[PDB]
Amino acid sequence: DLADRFAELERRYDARLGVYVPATGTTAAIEYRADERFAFCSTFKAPLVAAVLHQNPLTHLDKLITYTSDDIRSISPVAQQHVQTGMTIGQLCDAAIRYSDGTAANLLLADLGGPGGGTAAFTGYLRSLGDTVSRLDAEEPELNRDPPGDERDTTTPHAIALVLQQLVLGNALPPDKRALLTDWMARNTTGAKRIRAGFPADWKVIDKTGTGDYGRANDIAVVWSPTGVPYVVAVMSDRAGGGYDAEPREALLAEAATCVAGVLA
Repeated sequence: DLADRFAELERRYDARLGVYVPATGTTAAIEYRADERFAFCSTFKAPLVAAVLHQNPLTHLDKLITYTSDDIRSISPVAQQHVQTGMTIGQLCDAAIRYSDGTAANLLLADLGGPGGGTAAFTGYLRSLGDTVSRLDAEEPELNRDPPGDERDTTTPHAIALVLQQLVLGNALPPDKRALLTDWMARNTTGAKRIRAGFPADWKVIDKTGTGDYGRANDIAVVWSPTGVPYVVAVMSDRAGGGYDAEPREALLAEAATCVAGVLA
């Protein structure tokens, strides 16, 4: 049944909708286009932060990184203010998660080192989580621009939801590191109109958004019921039929999230 509203929302918003909520003890998995590939856009910045956390001792967070304005290639509300001073890895994490800072993303990518300016290491990290589907191939901002059907820089709701589950609810990171990822996601400033808007306020929501061309709008979230039961909620969308300049529709993700909440209540 619930698939009918998801298709109803797809037709209402002229969009392709991807939802995955992992099965829990109490609840069955929610799937809609869950194994179709959607572009990460900025949603990769969350598993990216955990990658840097994973390979690196907590002291690594204090290492200062310096860069030029040639490095600033994308929406970078934080990086553009520290070009003279540079930023520590830790601030790059904060910026990359809480403000979706694209330049911080690219620097953290560089921090993983290796081919494709870090994308291969990053995908390599996803593999260590059991995700054999997702792949990152480009940096910011090209990774937002791959044409529909192109498999590069794509994930699936299924794949990214389970990744996120391991990182926030599972043991992918030791607790001390896990608390920084969670807290940055909890203080995210970019998600207010997506998953967060579709859930009642007494549900706690941590999320990482993604936006791109072809009407790409994503939000991956961990939510807590009023009684504290956690769920992972992966919502992804694009509007390929509208062309590279198709406008993303945030309300689509909010409406979809409200559908999810109704099933979980």
